[PDB]
Amino acid sequence: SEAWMNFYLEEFNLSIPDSGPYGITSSEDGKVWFTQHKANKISSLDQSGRIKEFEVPTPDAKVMCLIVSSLGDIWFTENGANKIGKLSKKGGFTEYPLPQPDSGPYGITEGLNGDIWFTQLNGDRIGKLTADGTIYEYDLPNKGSYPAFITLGSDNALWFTENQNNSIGRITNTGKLEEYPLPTNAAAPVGITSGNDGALWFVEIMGNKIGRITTTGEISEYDIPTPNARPHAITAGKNSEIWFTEWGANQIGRITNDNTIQEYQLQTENAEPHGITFGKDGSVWFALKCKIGKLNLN
Repeated sequence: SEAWMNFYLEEFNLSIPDSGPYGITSSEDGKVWFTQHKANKISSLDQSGRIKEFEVPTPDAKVMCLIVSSLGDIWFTENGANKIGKLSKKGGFTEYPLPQPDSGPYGITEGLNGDIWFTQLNGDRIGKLTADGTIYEYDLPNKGSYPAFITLGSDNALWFTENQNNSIGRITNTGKLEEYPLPTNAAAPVGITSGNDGALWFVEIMGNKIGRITTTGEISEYDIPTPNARPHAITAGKNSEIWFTEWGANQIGRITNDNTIQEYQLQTENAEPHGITFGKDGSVWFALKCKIGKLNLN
């Protein structure tokens, strides 16, 4: 029984045909949440297929990454408007303007004690937004680093990709920063996630590899079978498994328990998958160019 026989795809069409679905994440209540950067919405998709749209208060906000916090709030970056957004578990918005202009907030994740961490792609700095709404910032030593995705590592430090510095950054709550150069030149890391193995897993969009970096900084790589796949986002699945989107190949990738990569070919024309998440029931969800996609295994 080969893997290609053992999957099936579903799609969920959206209210308007060109809303820019980008980021996607999963909630513990079973809902999938996503950003729509052209429509300027945050939307949920529930277990019965019902969609609820929320209008981002700031126009032309270019909403990018999002997460569901441990309190059930939806936090997101307003890349175009220089703000962090919050949609409360109750359903009201709060927005937090950044202290320096044109920062380009991008990646977002929850840290400890309710702290919300984010990258500033054009700012070349990392931010922390605390319970009382104070923002603290930390400069990267190189300008044009382009810090992209960010995630909470198994060591409780914040790990992020530096797309153009070709490195993985690690920052602690004390502000102590370390950077780990990638072994592949101009690899251009984008997505990062924490694996169930306790390591950080990332994509190299130009390197055409999946990277793994331990919390002590040891890097290993996996060659993506399809050339020019342009991998974008990445998430842990069940056990040691890892799932990722191939924006350039219209494919979903998977590293299985036997440590080999399986690729799944999507049917949607111009699928161009970006964000990816793993549902509580083992569904693999992803943001396509114009709609939401779902992959299930048998």
